[PDB]
Order: sequence, then C-alpha cells, then structure tokens
Amino acid sequence: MPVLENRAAQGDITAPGGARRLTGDQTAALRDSLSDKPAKNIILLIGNGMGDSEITAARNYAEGAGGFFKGIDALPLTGQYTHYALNKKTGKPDYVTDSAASATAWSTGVKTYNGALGVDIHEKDHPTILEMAKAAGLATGNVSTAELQDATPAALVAHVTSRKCYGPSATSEKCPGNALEKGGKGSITEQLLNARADVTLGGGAKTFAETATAGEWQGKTLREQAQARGYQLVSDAASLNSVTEANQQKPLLGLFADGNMPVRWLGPKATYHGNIDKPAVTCTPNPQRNDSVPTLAQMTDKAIELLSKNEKGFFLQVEGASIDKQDHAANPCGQIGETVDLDEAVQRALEFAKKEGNTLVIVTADHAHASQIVAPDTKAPGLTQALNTKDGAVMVMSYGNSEEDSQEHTGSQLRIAAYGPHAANVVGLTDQTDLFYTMKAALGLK
Amino acid sequence: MPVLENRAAQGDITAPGGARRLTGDQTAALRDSLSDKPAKNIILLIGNGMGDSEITAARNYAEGAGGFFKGIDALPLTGQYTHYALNKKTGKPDYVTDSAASATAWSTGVKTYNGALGVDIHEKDHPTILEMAKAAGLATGNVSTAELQDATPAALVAHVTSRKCYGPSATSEKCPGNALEKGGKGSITEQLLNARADVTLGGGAKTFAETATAGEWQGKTLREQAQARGYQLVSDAASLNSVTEANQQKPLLGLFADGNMPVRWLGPKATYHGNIDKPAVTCTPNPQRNDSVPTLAQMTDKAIELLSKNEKGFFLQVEGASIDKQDHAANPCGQIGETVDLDEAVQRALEFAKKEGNTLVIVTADHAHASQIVAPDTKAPGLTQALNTKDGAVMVMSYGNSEEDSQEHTGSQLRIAAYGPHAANVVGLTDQTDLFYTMKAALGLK
Ligand SMILES: [Mg+2]
Ligand SMILES: [Mg+2]
Ligand SMILES: [Zn+2]
Ligand SMILES: [Zn+2]
Repeated sequence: MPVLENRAAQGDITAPGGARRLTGDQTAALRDSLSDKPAKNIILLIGNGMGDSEITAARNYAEGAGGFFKGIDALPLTGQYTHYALNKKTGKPDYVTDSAASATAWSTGVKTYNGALGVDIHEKDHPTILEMAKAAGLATGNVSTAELQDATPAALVAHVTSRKCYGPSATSEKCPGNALEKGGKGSITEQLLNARADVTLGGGAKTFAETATAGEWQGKTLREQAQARGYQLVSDAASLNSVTEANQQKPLLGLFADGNMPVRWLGPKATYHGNIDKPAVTCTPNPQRNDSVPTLAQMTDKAIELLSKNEKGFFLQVEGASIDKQDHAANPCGQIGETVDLDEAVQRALEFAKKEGNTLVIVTADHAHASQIVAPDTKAPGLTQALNTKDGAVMVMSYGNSEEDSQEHTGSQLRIAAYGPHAANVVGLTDQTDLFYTMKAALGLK
Repeated sequence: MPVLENRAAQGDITAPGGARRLTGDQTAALRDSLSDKPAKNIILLIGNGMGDSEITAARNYAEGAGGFFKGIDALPLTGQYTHYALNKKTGKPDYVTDSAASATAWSTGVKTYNGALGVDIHEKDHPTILEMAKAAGLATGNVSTAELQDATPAALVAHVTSRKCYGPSATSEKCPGNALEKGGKGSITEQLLNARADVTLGGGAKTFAETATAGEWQGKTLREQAQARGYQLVSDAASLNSVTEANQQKPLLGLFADGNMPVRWLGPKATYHGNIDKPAVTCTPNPQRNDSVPTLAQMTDKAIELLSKNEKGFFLQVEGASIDKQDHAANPCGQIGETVDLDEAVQRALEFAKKEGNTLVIVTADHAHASQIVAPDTKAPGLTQALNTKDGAVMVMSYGNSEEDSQEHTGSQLRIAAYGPHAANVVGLTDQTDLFYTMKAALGLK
C-alpha cells in the first residue's frame, strides 16, 4: 500500500501552483490504500497532547510552512475523533478529558471519568487491548518517554480508580480498594509487573524502588520483584541494543530514567508579552540527553525487532509523552522537539509496515492542548514567544487558557491518521472508543 | 455514493461500546466513495473561522457530545489543510492568514499577503475559479451571510490590493491603482457588478448606495447601475422565492441587509472569569432573525434551483460568515448558532448532490480561530462563559489570545471534508491552494 512519499510545497511558495502539495489526482492512490484483510500487527503511536495546532507549530518551525513531516504527515487515511470523558457522579459528558480517561477509552473501549485507569464510572475493570492481545497469544509492547506509571502507558496494564496510585505507598492512601495489602490488585507499578508485556520501555525507575507491602514479594523493592520474576532489566542504550530476545519467559523491562526521559531540545519558557519584549528564539539541542539514553526512535525500532519474532503477530503502543508536558510548561522548544522526536518514530514504524504488508499503523493524540500559533504582533493576555523557523521567518506561540500552575487541555476534536489494513476506520468523524474496536476487529481478536 | 447517515454515539455513553460512532468496518463504504469521473457541479461551503474547535463546540452544545451534525459531519472524505499566507515584502510565509489571503488562495491557486484580493504579492491579478467557470459556460453563484463586499464573497469577483476597498470612496483613497477614476478596474462592489455571476445573494446593501466616480454610470448609485445593467434586485425572502430564472441575461442580486445578515441566536458576551462569577447560559433565538429574511439554507436551496437549470453545470460558493464574526466578538451563542445555520445549508447541498450524482460538495474553513473548550473550573486570563448543552451538562468556552478589542486568528491546520467525484483530493495533508486545482480539474476547466 502506498505511503505519501512527499506532500511538501512543490515549488515557489509565491508563484501560481507553487504552494501545492498534490502533483495529481488521488483517487487511484486512495483506492490502493483500502484493504479489509486481517492485520497481523498493530503499532499505535500517541503524541501526548498533539492536536493539529501542535503538528502545525512543529512543522512550521522544523520543516517550514510548506514542509512535510516524513512520518506524521505521510499517513494517507485521516479523520477527526472526539475524546470527551464522563462526569463520575452524573454519567453526563465532561468535555475536556485528561490522559487517564482518554487512554482508557481507546485501550478498553469504554468511556470513563477523568483520572481513572482501566475502570468505568462504576469502578469496574475492563480488559485492555494489550491484555486481550496477550491472551490471544500475540507479542505485546508498551513504549513511552514518560514515567511508565504515567497515564498513557499505565492504561494498558493497570486498573486503578486514580492515576496517582503509582506504587504501594501512594496506592494505600489514594486507591485503598486497589491496595495490595487490602486485597486489591495492587498499585500501577505492581499491576504492570503482573501484566508481563514482552517489551516495556520508558522512564519511571523511581517508583520501582518502593517496597511491596504485602503478597509474595512483601519487603522486596519492586525492582527486586521484577528481577525475581524473570524480567530482563535494562537501563541504558547499550544494554538495550544487546537484547537478542524478549518473550514471556524473559520479558524486557527498560528503565532509562528515574522520571521522564530527557527532552530533545532546550529553549526559554514563554513569557508575558514575550514576542514583544524579548527577541526571537532558536531552539538548541539538549546536551544532557545522552548517547547512552535511547531515543524514542531507537526504542521503537528495537521493540519492533524483538516483537516481530513472534509469528502470531504483535501489538505495540509507542508514546511521545513530553509533547504534552512541555506544552503544559509553556515551553515551545521542548514541545516542538518532542514532536520532531515522535516523527522519527512514526517513520520507523511506517518503514517496517510498508515492507511487512499486514501492519496497521495509527498516529494520533489522547487530547487537545492549549498552544496556539498567533500573529507576530499579537498582544495576548497569556504567555507568548517568537521563534525563528526554518523558513527564516518569525512564528509566535501563545499559551493563554490558564492562570494557575500548568496551561490546560481543551476539548477540540483532533486528527487521527492510519496506514495499512483496516485504516479506513479512522476516516471521517469517529470516537476515541471506536479505536479500541478497530484494533480488536483488525487483529481478529475475540 | 454513500453519505454518512449517522455517526452519533450508538448507545449508552457509559457502557462498553456505547460511545462508538461506527457500527462496522468502513472499507467497503470508503471504496464506494471514491470516483474519478468528472464533476458537473461543485458546491463549496465555507464556515468562516470554523476550525475543529468551533465544530466541536457547536456539536457539544446543539447535539451533545455524542451527537452528530447531519450536514457538517456527514461528509465521508476528510483531511487537514494548511492556509499560511505570505509576507508581501519578503515573500516568506506569514503563519496566520486573514480571510482575504486565504479566500485568494483557494479561489485563484496562488498564495498572497494578508488583506489582498485576487492578486499576488506583486499585485498581479489572477483569474478566479468563478471567472474561469463563467468563461467555460457554467452557471455561477456566490452566497454569503456577510456583506457581499467582505473578503470571502469578494475574492471570487474582485481584484484589489486591499480588502477595505468596498466602494468608490474607500477605493479612491486606499486602492488608488484600482480606483475607476484613475483607470483602475474599480472598487470591490464595482468589479462585483462587472463579474456578473448568475446568482449573488447576501448582505451589504449599504455600499450599493455610493455613486460611481467615473465610467459609463458616473453619477448613478451602484444600485442604479445594477438595475440598468439588467440585474434582478431582490431584498427579502418573498421576492427571492418569486425568482423563476437567473442567467446572464437577467442575473440575480439579492441584498437582504445593509451590512451583515442578522445572527440566528442571541446570548451574552464572554467575560473575565465568566464561568466562575456568572451562571450558565442557554442561547435563545434572535427575534430579529425573521420571517422575511432568508436563512443560509433557504438562499442555498434557491441558488441550487436557479443554477441547476444550466445544463453545462454550475459552481456555487456558500459562506456561513458570522461564525468568525461572533468568534471575534467573544459571543459563544452567536458563534454556535451560525455553525448550526451552516450545517443546515450543508444538508441541502448534500441532498441535492446525493441525488444528482455528479456533484462535488466541499465543506471547510478559511482559517482557524481563537475559541477553545476548557475545563469547567478553568481560571483563564481571557474571556470565558459557561453554557448549558443539550446534554444537560456545562461546557465552558475561552477566548484568550488577544487583549484588545477582538480575539485573533490562529495558524493551526484545519479540517476539509468532501463528498462526490474527486473528493479523494481532500484526504491527508493538503494546502488551501490545492483546492483551486481540485475544483478546476474536477470541473474539467482549462
Ligand atoms: Mg495527555
Ligand atoms: Mg476568515
Ligand atoms: Zn496534559
Ligand atoms: Zn476572522
């Protein structure tokens, strides 16, 4: 199936037809993109908080307005999907979701309240697409740049009434019903160790330092439990590259940072009237990110390599987490750099899929964020910053939907694109929960 | 070709799979939506400033979060498109376009600077899709709820260096090179009268009261000139319904209001901390809305009827203008009501297209706006308001990208959806200029 090779402005932006992205009619290419045959594998790439605005800002800065992200923009089937949550007490819609509810929606097929993981408004557990995939025998992978206990990666393997329930200690006071010592299934980190996906890579080594309050591994740190349960623990790129196999007998657990893995690009924080009073910024590569710390692209590629050895097929979810984090921190450079980071991973995925032929690749976000691209002369009430793009022009970003600590989320529907068998299911308007059913039906799971 | 009959949440939002909008695999339906055959007609519906956020806000309020706009959401082929303009002096991209440059982009196929109409950065005129369609012998219609002189409807029939050049007087001092008395082609209203589309319906009767400074009709008001040039002048719904034919011999010109046509819904303006300090708002129908003033749906339906009598085919552009106007005025109810209004016109277009079979219907916006849907408890620096949705829940809207007077535009890419032959060309990432080429090619124009 054809992948959009190039959708950059074809010529001189200033001349007639020079800004065009199409070189001819697309009917035939679209026909060839449609297939209902079964999917052997599925790679779901999530850009945390990556709505259309974030994609545009990143493209403008890193590739120029007439540019083209080889990964993110290359998926042929596109659509828009709704991601509202539910109010726990009333059951009515709550228009602006958080990452927990949204992650639950696509991972279990049911709407829930803000902050829940793998449970509905009645606090009932529902099997995740990963658990189901593992049950059917497929290999499973879960990769992220955030703390593995964070919402997005946690939703696939944990069922807790509150996302804050990272380890034993926090769970005991915030999720008493889930607390291990109270007959619950355990904390997020604990349920993660139980779920046993073949490949799990990301940050969050900190919580693994906690000690189990009850159960078979009481007294032992969660890391010791991992080792004792046969997990292959990796903590740097070198070690990651050395892994030859990862399976149920010896699952891979890569903890590359105590918390969130390092951001790719550094830049100052947006300030009040920053586009007016401060000069234009040019982002700079983060020097503390390490040749020893794998990038999302490397983690993705390795994961694909190990997971592909299972002839049954595989399910892999990859998350570019810090797009959302930096967006919250009103830091344009960090936000854009993580989007660029995600793009590289989408490329890795698309390459593998293009040759394998039976892989469904999906790129989307969990929810919309606050960043907006405004006129250079804008006098906004919030935080702003001017950036020097690849076009050699200035672009101004504004974060003005919150006064408090962190810029907030928004309820706008957002882009979802797909490539491979069953991709037609992301076209037009759909809901985040349809994604669970699309992945399930594509994999022929029951 | 199938039209999305229903993509509303199929069941109980709170139950597994109840939020789903899909009821089965879409591959086959999408395959049936692909056709490369020639388009006999084209109906372009523009929601001024109607980005994904505006669409979601209006859907949440009027149809509920799991609801479905029968028009707007019913188009099967969807994608996102870029609309940046150019800096006149440098020729580099200017990330946030205004309505003039964007309307110029799709109407002529060339990028331009903010404020320009039908001319490039060198101020050179370029033929519009309407002029070209009229030349090839097709019937043409230009419909809007704004003053006919405003950017969107003007771009199809006028070529001036500044959008402010409404009539003789303003032209003489702001567009001297275009001023009739200086050998120019004339003001926006004057060129509109020259272009002679078969059907032109909208507001802006005020400028028609100005008198020609030179030329054959010097001394006469533009209204008199219209009458003298054989135009059928209509000023209300009754007269409009009475028109039996509209052609080059007797073109239809409907001036239904002095300026912009009345807004559909009334509601208070968003205020600082309005979601906190004031109660939730329920929009109410504008009593001045009227029985003698045609609605966008009525104008669209009448236009289609008159235009369809030309066997060669027709080109019609319809614009829901006040979506952007109200968005600027930080008035949620006006904004949303105009989106509901546009939806009705999209339904009429789709109905006709569905049965005619050779019509390309495109629905999109010229540029993205400011409005954002934020959490109910949000403490924003700008203007906000709480609304009582059809769900019986509260939705808060934030306007916080400008301090001054008006909320500004944004540069995020936005939704474009299509139905009919050649619709495949709106899928994936495209540029607003590609739309000119898609309509040109579809129509077989040269
Ligand atoms: Mg998130
Ligand atoms: Mg506009
Ligand atoms: Zn967030
Ligand atoms: Zn505007």
